[PDB]
Amino acid sequence: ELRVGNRYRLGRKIGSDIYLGTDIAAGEEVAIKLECVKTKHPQLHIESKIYKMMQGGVGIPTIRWCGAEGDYNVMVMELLGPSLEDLFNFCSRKFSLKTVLLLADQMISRIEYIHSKNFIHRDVKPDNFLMGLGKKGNLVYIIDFGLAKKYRDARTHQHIPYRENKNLTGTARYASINTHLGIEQSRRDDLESLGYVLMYFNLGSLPWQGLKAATKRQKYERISEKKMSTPIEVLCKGYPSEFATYLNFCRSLRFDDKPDYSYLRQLFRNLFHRQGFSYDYVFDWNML
Ligand SMILES: OCc1cc(-c2c[nH]nc2-c2ccc(F)cc2)ccn1
Repeated sequence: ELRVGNRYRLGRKIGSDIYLGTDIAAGEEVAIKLECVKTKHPQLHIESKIYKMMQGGVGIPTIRWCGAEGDYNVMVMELLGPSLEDLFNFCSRKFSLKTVLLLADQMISRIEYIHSKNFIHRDVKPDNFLMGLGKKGNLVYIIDFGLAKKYRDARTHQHIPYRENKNLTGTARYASINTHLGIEQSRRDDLESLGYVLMYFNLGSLPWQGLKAATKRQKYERISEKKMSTPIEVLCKGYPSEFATYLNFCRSLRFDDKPDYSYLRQLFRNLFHRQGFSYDYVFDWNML
C-alpha cells in the first residue's frame, strides 16, 4: 500500500536516500531514490534528465519512473548488483591483476560513452560502478550523475571554456591534480580519476588515504600535496608499467583534448594477453 508512482512498493532503505522497491505491475525489483522536496539545492530532476539522455548506452541503468509525490522528488531505477567498493571490501581490499584488467576495460568504455553524450561524470570512484544482475552479472554499470556537467555543445561540439577557481566537485581521494588546483574539469580528469581507482584496486589503499588533519579544508590540502609529491613511477612501483603509462597519458592531456580511449583500453588488453589469464569473467569475488 505504501507506493511511489502508484506502482512501486517501498522497501528497506539501503543507502542514506536509496530504497529497495518492487514494481507491482511486473513483479520486478527496483531501486528508489528519494529527495526531500524542501532541500536547499534540488538535483534529482536535473540528474533524471542526464540519465534519460544516456538511455540505450551499454551499462547505463534504465530509469523507470520520476516525479514529485508528497514530500519527495522520486526516481525509480532497475535494481543492480553491488558496487565495486562493496565488492572490493568483500574481497578484503585485494583484487588480483586479472580482475583489475577486466574492470579497467569496461570502466574506460563507460566513461567514453558518457563523453560521447557530451557529459563529464566528475565523480569517478568505485562506489559509482555497480555489477549487473543475472545474465548481466559480468556487466559493469556506471551510476550517479549528480555532479555531471555538459562539457560540450550537443550541436557544434564546442568545448566549455577553460576556467580556474573551481570548488572540489567529487571525492578528494580520486580527484585529478587539476581538480585540486581548482581547474575546470574536462574529459582528462574522469580518466585520471579512473587511473587512481585502478591503483587503489591494485594496492588496497592510496598513499594519500587516511591522512589526519584538524579540518576538512586542511585534509584536502594534505591529500593534494601528497598526490602532487608522489611521482607516478613511485605510486605504480611493483605493478605492470601499463598503470604508469595510463596515468602519465591522462596527466599529459590538454584541457580540451579528446582522449584516445582505444589506446588506453589496448594497453590493458595487451597486458591481459601477455599475462596468460583465461578469457572468462571469473572475478575475485567468484573465487571466495
Ligand atoms: O545495488 C542496488 C542498486 C543501487 C542503486 C543505487 C546506488 N546508489 N544510487 C543508486 C540509485 C538508485 C535509484 C536511482 F533512481 C538512482 C540511483 C541503483 C540500482 N540498484
